[PDB]
Amino acid sequence: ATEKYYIRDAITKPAVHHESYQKLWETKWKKPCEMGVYPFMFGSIKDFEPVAQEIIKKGLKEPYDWDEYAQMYFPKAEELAKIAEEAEAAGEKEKASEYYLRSSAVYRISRFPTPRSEKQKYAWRKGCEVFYKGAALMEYPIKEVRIPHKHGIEGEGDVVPVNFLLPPNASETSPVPCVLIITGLDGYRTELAVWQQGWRSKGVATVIAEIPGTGDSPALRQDPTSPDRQWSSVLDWIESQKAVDSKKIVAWGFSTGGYYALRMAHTHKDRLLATISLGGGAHHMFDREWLEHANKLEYPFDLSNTLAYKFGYPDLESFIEESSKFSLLNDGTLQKPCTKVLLVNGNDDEIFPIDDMFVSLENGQPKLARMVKGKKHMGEPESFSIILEWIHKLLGLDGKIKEQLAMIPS
Repeated sequence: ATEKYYIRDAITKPAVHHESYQKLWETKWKKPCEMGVYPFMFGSIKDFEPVAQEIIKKGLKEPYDWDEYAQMYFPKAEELAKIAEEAEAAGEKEKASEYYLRSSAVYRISRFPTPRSEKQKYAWRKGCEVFYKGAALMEYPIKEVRIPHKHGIEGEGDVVPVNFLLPPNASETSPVPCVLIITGLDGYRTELAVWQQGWRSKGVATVIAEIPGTGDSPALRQDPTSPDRQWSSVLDWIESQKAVDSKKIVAWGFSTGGYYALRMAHTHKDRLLATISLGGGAHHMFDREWLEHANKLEYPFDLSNTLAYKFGYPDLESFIEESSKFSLLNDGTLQKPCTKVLLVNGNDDEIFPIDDMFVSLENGQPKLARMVKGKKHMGEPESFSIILEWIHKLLGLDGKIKEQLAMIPS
């Protein structure tokens, strides 16, 4: 196991944040919260610090009671929503928008890593409600679209709920590129929404969709082909929006979403100008050895158990027994021709192995790659500059990526 992967014996070193919530907060989450970046986009340290202090006093830690855990966030979430409602009634739209999104952030963290209890499932519905109230009051409002899942089969949901933002003056006469953002294991369309205004400012439409077994994805969790059907429904809908240039659709997968971006470069080659996998996997992410170690590494909670739940399995062992069938190597995806693919990740990733970038480069057509040495999952911050520079060149945008990136921190 310690000899198998690029990061070698790093796989056997438990991360301190698994000891307690206090360690998660102090060593991992307080800093991104203060800076207003993932997983705290649209959030404020003023909102989370009081909640953190109360959770730390209770001494909460793995194994978490997700109902007990989620409830700690609700008083603050509700407080922010009431301030938003009062601002809206008073006509203070900018203030109303801010506090609805701050409320959505508190609900979001309450149901991290994924809704696995009734209060977390409640937090997902409440978070979406206040997110879309805040989004509606943005200068350039972001809309929910319930895309008909026309490619759905028996047991699948009837809609693919997405975020949609179309730049002003976009039309069938003057159509715009579209970045299709594919979200991750924990961050859903209410989180990656933080990218949409930046793209709008550069004359680019955005659609944000969740991967199977997360958010409101209608896809069968255990069926490796369920994403294929979902993207057929989503791309049919984008094609029907004549203000979008269907020859300029770029799919950007974040995290776990990277697997789906890489997969759809093959399954939907002729409908996508390019796909990007940022911190994605392909094959070794489904290994027993990888999954049996990743619960205790850089991921804030239990990565492997969360992954198992998202793939529709009642426990990790049941997932590991079957996980090989999701491999893009094993199922033959990587032998197929692909559209333009860009692979970016930190070499030292302890969520998905850099070894899967190698597997991706070992099969089918050549793919663009940037490895980020000495960085873990997503290879930030340089990964964002690499990807924006490449998309700006691909779509002939203004190339002003610093201006776009500056809009991300809340």
